[PDB]
Amino acid sequence: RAGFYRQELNKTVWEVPQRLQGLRPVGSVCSAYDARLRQKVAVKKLSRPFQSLIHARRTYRELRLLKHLKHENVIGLLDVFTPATSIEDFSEVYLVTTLMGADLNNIVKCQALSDEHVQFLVYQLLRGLKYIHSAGIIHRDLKPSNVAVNEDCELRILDFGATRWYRAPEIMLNWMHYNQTVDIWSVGCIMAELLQGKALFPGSDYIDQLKRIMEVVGTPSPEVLAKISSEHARTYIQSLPPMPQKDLSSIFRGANPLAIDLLGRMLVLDSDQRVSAAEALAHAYFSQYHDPEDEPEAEPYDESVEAKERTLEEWKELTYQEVLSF
Ligand SMILES: Cc1ccc(-n2nc(C(C)(C)C)cc2NC(=O)Nc2ccc(OCCN3CCOCC3)c3ccccc23)cc1
Repeated sequence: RAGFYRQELNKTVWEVPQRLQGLRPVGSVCSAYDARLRQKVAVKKLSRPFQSLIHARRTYRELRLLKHLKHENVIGLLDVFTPATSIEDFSEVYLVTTLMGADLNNIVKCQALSDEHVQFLVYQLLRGLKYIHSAGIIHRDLKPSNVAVNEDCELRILDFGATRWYRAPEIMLNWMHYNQTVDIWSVGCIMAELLQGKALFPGSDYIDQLKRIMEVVGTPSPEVLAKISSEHARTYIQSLPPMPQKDLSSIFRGANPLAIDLLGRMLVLDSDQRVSAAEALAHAYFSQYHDPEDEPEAEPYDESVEAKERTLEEWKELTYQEVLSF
């Protein structure tokens, strides 16, 4: 509280340095202008970050993860702080980034994007995911509202923290050994929505979700169904009647043939045959944007520290160090 000040936004106290002016709650997340940095910034006050062990891990990970990942099309930390002068009164954490404007829903709602815009939006989303995947990280909840877009159509991936719309089958079916391509399914659901201007699989429940996915992508073979689901989850799919595969061209009428082609390589039930984030950029849909040189990978993410049992006070202190060291 040495140069900080207190408000109440979202009916909760917000202690921040005085450089941050004019907090308008977005969602807790608030807008603001930074006086020193002289630009628009967003701020994320973490909810009771050290009340529980899990909160302490999630508080640590988020911080560790945003610091590690540094890419154009990914969220990046401008600043981190606490209103705490010691480890005793360390109870609150605040993360700070650039204001990216709106989410991806706003763009679709307001303006039906051309095939030119769509090319550039998915390009960035893959180029960004290529970075994250290369780090050895999975989003597991890629969706419109976890993707910010600047007015220049600049894109950035984030994790705010329905989902099932853009969720891969094997996650719903509890495969428990799913890899990075779960997100590639999500990208397809997002990209399809960009074209049509409406959700591809707006399932009203768990079953209805699967019934919509099984109509377009069709019924999987018993061989393919056995490698994307637990023994218990299979009875949900077998319950459903036999439904044939639909040709995407008939769905996405008057779409770019290339765009339809790429969706066929993303919306696949077998994860082994889904396209890679890296491969997908090579596709002729992004021929206007693809640059092999300017599509960097990320550094391997060290799990070592996290992959170890510790008490709260250790997560508390470990975090304090990571805050201050920024
Ligand atoms: C426990 C936990 C662990 C990790 C994460 N996590 N994982 C990722 C990956 C997938 C990209 C690596 C990113 C994040 N964390 C985030 O993306 N955090 C945030 C989300 C939404 C926000 O504000 C959104 C509001 N607004 C949108 C428009 O642009 C300005 C911000 C934020 C505002 C300021 C600071 C951080 C924010 C999240 C939680």
